[PDB]
Amino acid sequence: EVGVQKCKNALKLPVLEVLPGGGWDNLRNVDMGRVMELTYSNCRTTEDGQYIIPDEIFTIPQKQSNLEMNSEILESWANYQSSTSYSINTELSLFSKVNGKFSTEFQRMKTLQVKDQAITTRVQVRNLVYTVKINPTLELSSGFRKELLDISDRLENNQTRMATYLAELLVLNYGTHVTTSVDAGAALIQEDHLRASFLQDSQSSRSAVTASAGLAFQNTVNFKFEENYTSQNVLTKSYLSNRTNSRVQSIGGVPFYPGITLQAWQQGITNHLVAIDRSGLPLHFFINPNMLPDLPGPLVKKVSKTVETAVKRYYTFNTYPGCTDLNSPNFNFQANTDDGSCEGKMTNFSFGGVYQECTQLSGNRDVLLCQKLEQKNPLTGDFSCPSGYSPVHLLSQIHEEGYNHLECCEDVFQVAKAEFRAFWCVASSQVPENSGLLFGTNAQSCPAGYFPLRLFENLKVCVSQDYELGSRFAVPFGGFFSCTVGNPLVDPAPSLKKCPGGFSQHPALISDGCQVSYCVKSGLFTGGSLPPARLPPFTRPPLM
Amino acid sequence: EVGVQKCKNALKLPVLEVLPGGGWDNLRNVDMGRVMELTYSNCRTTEDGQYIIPDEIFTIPQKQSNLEMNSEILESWANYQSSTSYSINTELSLFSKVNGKFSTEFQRMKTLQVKDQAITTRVQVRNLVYTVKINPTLELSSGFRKELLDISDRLENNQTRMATYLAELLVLNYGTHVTTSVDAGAALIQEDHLRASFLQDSQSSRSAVTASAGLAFQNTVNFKFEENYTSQNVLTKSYLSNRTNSRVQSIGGVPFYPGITLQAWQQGITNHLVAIDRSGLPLHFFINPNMLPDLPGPLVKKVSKTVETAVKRYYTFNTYPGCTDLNSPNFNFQANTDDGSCEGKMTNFSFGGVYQECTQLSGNRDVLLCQKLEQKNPLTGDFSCPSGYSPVHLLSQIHEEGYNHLECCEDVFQVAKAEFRAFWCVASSQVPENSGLLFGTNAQSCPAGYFPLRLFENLKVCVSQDYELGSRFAVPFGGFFSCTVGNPLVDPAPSLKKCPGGFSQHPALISDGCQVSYCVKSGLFTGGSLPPARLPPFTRPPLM
Amino acid sequence: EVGVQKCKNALKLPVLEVLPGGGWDNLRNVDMGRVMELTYSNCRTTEDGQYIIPDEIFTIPQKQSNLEMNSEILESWANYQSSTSYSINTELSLFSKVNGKFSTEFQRMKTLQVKDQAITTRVQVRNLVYTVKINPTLELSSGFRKELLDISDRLENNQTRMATYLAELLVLNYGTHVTTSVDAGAALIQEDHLRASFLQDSQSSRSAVTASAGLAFQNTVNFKFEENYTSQNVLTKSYLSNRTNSRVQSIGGVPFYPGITLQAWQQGITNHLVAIDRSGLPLHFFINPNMLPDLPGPLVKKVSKTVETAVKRYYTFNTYPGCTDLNSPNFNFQANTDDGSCEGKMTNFSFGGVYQECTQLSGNRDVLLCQKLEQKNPLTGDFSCPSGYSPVHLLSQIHEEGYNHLECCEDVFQVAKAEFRAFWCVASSQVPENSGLLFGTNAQSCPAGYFPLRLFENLKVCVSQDYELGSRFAVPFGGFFSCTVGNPLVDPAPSLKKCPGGFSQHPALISDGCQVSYCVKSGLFTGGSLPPARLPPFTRPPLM
Ligand SMILES: *[C@@H]1O[C@H](CO)[C@@H](O[C@@H]2O[C@H](CO)[C@@H](O)[C@H](O)[C@H]2NC(C)=O)[C@H](O)[C@H]1NC(C)=O
Ligand SMILES: *[C@@H]1O[C@H](CO)[C@@H](O[C@@H]2O[C@H](CO)[C@@H](O)[C@H](O)[C@H]2NC(C)=O)[C@H](O)[C@H]1NC(C)=O
Ligand SMILES: *[C@@H]1O[C@H](CO)[C@@H](O[C@@H]2O[C@H](CO)[C@@H](O)[C@H](O)[C@H]2NC(C)=O)[C@H](O)[C@H]1NC(C)=O
Ligand SMILES: *[C@@H]1O[C@H](CO)[C@@H](O[C@@H]2O[C@H](CO)[C@@H](O)[C@H](O)[C@H]2NC(C)=O)[C@H](O)[C@H]1NC(C)=O
Ligand SMILES: *[C@@H]1O[C@H](CO)[C@@H](O[C@@H]2O[C@H](CO)[C@@H](O)[C@H](O)[C@H]2NC(C)=O)[C@H](O)[C@H]1NC(C)=O
Ligand SMILES: *[C@@H]1O[C@H](CO)[C@@H](O[C@@H]2O[C@H](CO)[C@@H](O)[C@H](O)[C@H]2NC(C)=O)[C@H](O)[C@H]1NC(C)=O
Repeated sequence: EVGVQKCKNALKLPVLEVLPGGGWDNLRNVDMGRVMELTYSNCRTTEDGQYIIPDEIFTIPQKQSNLEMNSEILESWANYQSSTSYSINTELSLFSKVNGKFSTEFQRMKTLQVKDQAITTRVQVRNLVYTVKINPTLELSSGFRKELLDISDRLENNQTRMATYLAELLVLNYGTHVTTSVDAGAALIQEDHLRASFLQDSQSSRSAVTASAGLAFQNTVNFKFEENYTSQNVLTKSYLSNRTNSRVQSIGGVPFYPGITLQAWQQGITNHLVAIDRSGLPLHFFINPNMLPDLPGPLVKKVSKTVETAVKRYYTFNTYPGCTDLNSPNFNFQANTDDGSCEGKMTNFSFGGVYQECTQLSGNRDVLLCQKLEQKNPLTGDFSCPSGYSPVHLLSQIHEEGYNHLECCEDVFQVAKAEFRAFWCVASSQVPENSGLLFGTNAQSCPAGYFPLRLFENLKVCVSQDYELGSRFAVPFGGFFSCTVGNPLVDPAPSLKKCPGGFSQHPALISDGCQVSYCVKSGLFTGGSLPPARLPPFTRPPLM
Repeated sequence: EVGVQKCKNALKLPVLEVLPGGGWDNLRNVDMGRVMELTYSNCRTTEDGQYIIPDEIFTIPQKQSNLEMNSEILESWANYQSSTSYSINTELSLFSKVNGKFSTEFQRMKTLQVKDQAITTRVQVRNLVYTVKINPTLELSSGFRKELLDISDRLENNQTRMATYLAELLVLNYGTHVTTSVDAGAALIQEDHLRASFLQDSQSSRSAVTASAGLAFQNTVNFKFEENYTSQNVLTKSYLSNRTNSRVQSIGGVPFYPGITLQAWQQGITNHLVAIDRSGLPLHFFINPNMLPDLPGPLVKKVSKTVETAVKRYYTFNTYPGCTDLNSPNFNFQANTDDGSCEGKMTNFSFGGVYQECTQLSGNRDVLLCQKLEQKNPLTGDFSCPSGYSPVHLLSQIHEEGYNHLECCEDVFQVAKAEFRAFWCVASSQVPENSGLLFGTNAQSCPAGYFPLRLFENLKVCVSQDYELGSRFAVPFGGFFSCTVGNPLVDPAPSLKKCPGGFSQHPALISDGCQVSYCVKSGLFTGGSLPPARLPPFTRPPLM
Repeated sequence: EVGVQKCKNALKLPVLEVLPGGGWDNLRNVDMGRVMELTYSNCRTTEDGQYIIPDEIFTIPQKQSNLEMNSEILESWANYQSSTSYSINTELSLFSKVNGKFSTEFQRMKTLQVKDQAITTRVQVRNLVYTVKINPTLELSSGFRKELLDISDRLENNQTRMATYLAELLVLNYGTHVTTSVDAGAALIQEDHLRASFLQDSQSSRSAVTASAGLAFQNTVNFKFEENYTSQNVLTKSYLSNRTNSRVQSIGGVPFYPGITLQAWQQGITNHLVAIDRSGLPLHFFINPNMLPDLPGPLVKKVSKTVETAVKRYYTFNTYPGCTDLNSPNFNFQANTDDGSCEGKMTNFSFGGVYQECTQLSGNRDVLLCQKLEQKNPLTGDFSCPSGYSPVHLLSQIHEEGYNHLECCEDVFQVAKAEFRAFWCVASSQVPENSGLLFGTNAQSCPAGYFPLRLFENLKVCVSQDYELGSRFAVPFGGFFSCTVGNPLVDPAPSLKKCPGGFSQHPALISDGCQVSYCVKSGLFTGGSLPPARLPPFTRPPLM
């Protein structure tokens, strides 16, 4: 045809295999989408005469190299460097303590450092070879344009809750940032871990331990399968006995195997390139009146706002407070950001129960969903909390449902609205251990003897009334907090939204705009593997 | 086609891969943009007959070389040489102590010298090969022309605050200087660090320590993987035991590996060239009536002024005073420029609180934003500071917001204006330790017990009222200073804008024209990594 | 095309890569511009038949060579030889003690000789191969012609201060001299430094120390990487222990590495040539009535005068008097020319202050700039110097500013003029140490306690009133001198323009025609790196 293939039949050259203009998810370092365009218009080459480039980029060669002889120690896993995306993870002073905390590389480092009390160590060979950018005169792609008018067309007829669902679908396909800088090259990076007690017993030889690791790295590369290397004489015997694991990885060129020299690895560095860092801008910056020609003036300033709150919602859902200091008790694993809420003693409390009733405000006739909302108290029954309830609001939203009506041969569809709220009970002033509720396997069910019952259409947290077997798996309760109201149990919403000292928060049942939570000291809820990131959508689409 | 490709099909020669005319960011040594043009008009070569050049440059060959046998010691990290941009970082006697203080190379040298009390050492091989320039008869590019009329078209209709936003967008894409000189070549530079106590114990052998380092550098290059080199006999045993780390880097030719001779490295020096220094002029010099033909006379002299204040604003935001001497107490890390404000004892003070109220000057009806501005005192409440307030001004600006009105089928858009100011409270004359405020993890929240509340729509600095747990994380307060007014607490705005001896300034919440600050002696706010540079824009765009 | 490329397709020969006719900056040995022309008119070759030359030059071959066996000692860094530009740096008996004092080569020699009490030593191999010149029948270039009529067109309508700005723009782009002689060739030059005490202890063996250095230079070239060379037997052991550093550089041919014989270096000397000396004439000599045809008679004699004063102004700005003898106290580093003002004892003085007022001579109405000029005394206030003022003039010039007036739909632009002068105070006859002013980090601010305030719109030199902390960083004041008036404090403008014995001058705030100065004995202002040359422009352009 005519296009990309026309240039390769006239010059006999490869194409550069790394371009900017794509999207970039920021909290998971992975690429998707093409938010810009590139058209192989006429013909172009790099000035060295080795590649074929698109029409609007420009390259400036650097041809650098690096080789270090001493490894370095980066501690304190709450702040780290990713060695493949470093210029893009620190910019703009945004909510950046959560940034980069869900990569494939980060979750393997945190799992290693907490099991055997470890600190890490790395040594690399860089070999930078290029740097490309983009000129500021640019257009959007054909794909990104067709789905950008759609969020404007559903917004010009005044439909809130119908554009925010289309907005959160845009972050899933095109990421949060737009990378406009890259640089090709290779690397050869050899990570290592060491025990914590080894680093402290000989502090004066801190320049002598890392000097051995840089010498041992060149013996793994430059020698063959056997062991004729000279590090096994004096000091590497107290080494090689406190390291837990190590791995050598390479992100460029021919695949690495122990036995090639350093000469032969850098010889075949051409035609195998990848980005080793990048930098860009947020997504709410490329929605400009200069960028979109035909859309009107004061309408594109609202599109740039409604896509900003979606990517701000994506940052505030999957974030977790809690303690992070390793030597203290109640060390809350599965917690990325620090809170400083450690060193707090605990005091027990008491809980009453929960019973739900339906309201049915705007449903006059032909509405049958009120008895689905029903849930009674397992201790008393009807509208009589034992002694402890005092009114909070905690929730207000609408649950809709639609039905097909037969009006006759021809059918018109209509829906009905409602309103719902639940209740809760707690200890009143001072009631002794008698008439106390015991609160609750990797199952859908509670342990034996306990009985669960529904709360909010998908979750189950159990209530039980026994005093011989119920203390086998009982956990003390801390208190709910929510989107607007705060926890009244703290400070013995005028207060803040957290949990008192000695407990740990947990997420539960996000529902249409913001989520609710609870906290409970268990010691067993914290264990397990690390959770993946919670991806959008969040709000279910209204059905017109 | 016809153009660049027409010349290469008739001569069979490469193209020179380094040209002037691009932009150059000055405080981060990196390149972007093409503020000049080059058109491959007819045909040209260099007079040696090895490259193809643009139509308006001229090259003068030099063919130099260098090789030194003794390394040198550059101390005092506040002033340094970058070895890749030296002729451009010292010119014009501008605000140049901040110049070059945010490169990739500089931030790695400062981190090494402060951890282990180090001084550096380098030895290089230069091999200069060319020097190109530009003739003074020149035009602007097509891209730079189209975005230069736009800052004139929005200025001819008298819109201040709408051109300064377009001005600060120009510094982001095209840098602060314009490089018109380069010189191709290579290098081979081997940095090294040494302890501070080693250099002082034998001062008479200062010509003998550096003579060994120059001999050891040629053994790493010219010999193979093993160790048959003759430096391990007499004096290198007291060496190789105080060095912390070292790295060999090369910025030209084939990639470096230990084992090539010095002969084979300089043989393949052709077709791999890069700039190793450069020099240029500021950006407010290439806006001239001779440069732009069609724009009128006394209008281009205003464009050259409004782009000068933007690049002067970019230099004065990211700069930090504070102490820099390493041996003294309160050593303020993360501080580039010196102040001389060390050796000052400290005295505690007391702070009262902060409460905010809205004004609503020009909003008669249909304006609902006044209660968003509300913030009350956590100690007293209404308009009654305890004993200490005395009026300062500290701020005056406008907060705008717009709303879509329905005038009917057809919609016209209009906005509303306002004015705001906050308040503050401090100790009056002499009040004892009773009724004193305790002032405040890498989180959005304060530590436990403390409560934060909003100040200026994005920041939070906490107030707390307790006297048992509040002293766990209390910090003494120093005083605010701002854009126009000064700190009255100094000299125990007629005074200057700084903080008394023993504290350290910090930036906070830049808002529309200049920023405010505070200072607090912590000992823990200074630690951490180095911050990246704060890039423009600064002023949010008005919405017409 | 037809031109340069037509000759190379018929003869298959290279082009000579070094031509005269360009410009030449004299105090910085670097090249720019093409003030003459060369047109490859018909065809030509050198008579040997190896190169292609322009139409109006002529070459006379010499084919010389040199090789010396004994190095030589050049002392006294105030006068030196540059070894690449020697015939052009000594001519015409002009202001030549400042000539060549700002090269890249000179600033590295002065830094080495002052740190370790050193004297230099060199030995070279010359190999001259050609010499070209230009016939006196010649034309100007197309580029230099178009910018030469412009300085005449703005001069024929009687605009002083509008042509001198265009004159100083010509020296920036085309240098001060015009080189019309060169000679191609190579070199191989090996510099060296030695201690000062080694040369004096054995004066009788002065022919024996330099005889060893010439023998050791041929062993570095002609032998391989190892050490099988025979200089390590008798006398080189008391050598190689007082040298500080050495470097081998080469400015022609293939790049140098230790290991090629002297045979192989001179074999590939073809097609790699550069100038190793040159000589020319000043720039005010090529503006002649025979040179420019169309311009009238008595008008070109004024153009030759107004460009002579600009290049004389460029020589007198960046020049510094002061002491230069190394063994004496108050050794003023950063001083190129000698003054002989050493060996002078010192006596303290006292200073009063400075207060400024505006005049507003020719501004009747709509002029608002007078209160910007205001600056009051920090000690007394209004028009009352304490006891010491006596009138001098010291300054007279005009500060202009323009404003856009709305006369209506149509706008005409007009400016307003003024006049300004500052004041100063000093000790009267004999006042004791009471009521004395203490006069003042690499910052914009003074040290702590001190307060700065504005003097002349860009500079700040501080005044302070304290007697406990102010003596921490106090410096004694010497006295101002200026363009026309002299210092009255000397000879205890009828006197000269200098500073009494024991102090050191410094430049400050050049403003529109000539600069002012001051002097202060510090001991700390002299330290630091060497400053670069101050480039033109100097006078800001009037705005018509
Ligand atoms: C445009 O959208 C707004 C909501 O953003 C609608 O305003 C609501 O109007 C109803 C009655 O018409 C009120 O009961 C609601 O309280 C309003 N919402 C709010 C948040 O106050 C408005 O009706 C819509 N207009 C059209 C033509 O659809
Ligand atoms: C972990 O490293 C420590 C060093 O910090 C090792 O402890 C030393 O081992 C040597 C080897 O024989 C002994 O001579 C020392 O007496 C040990 N103690 C100290 C305080 O130096 C330790 O052996 C390593 N761990 C394991 C499992 O080998
Ligand atoms: C041109 O811009 C100036 C501001 O630079 C405008 O001057 C303001 O005019 C209003 C009333 O018209 C005054 O209340 C303001 O105080 C003025 N500004 C200042 C800084 O004094 C001027 O109105 C503009 N003219 C046009 C036609 O838009
Ligand atoms: C750092 O260097 C110093 C030299 O300045 C070393 O100190 C000397 O080391 C030699 C080696 O055996 C001893 O003979 C000397 O007695 C030491 N002291 C002095 C004052 O010369 C020091 O050992 C080095 N640091 C380390 C950790 O080895
Ligand atoms: C030509 O330039 C001269 C200055 O070189 C002008 O002379 C000035 O004339 C004004 C009044 O016309 C006097 O007040 C000044 O004192 C004169 N200058 C000097 C230095 O004495 C002259 O006016 C100019 N002529 C024209 C036609 O522009
Ligand atoms: C600098 O050179 C001087 C010679 O001028 C050296 O001094 C002599 O060194 C020899 C070598 O053993 C001794 O035998 C002599 O006694 C020394 N003195 C004299 C007066 O000749 C000196 O050693 C050199 N500097 C250094 C640091 O070695």
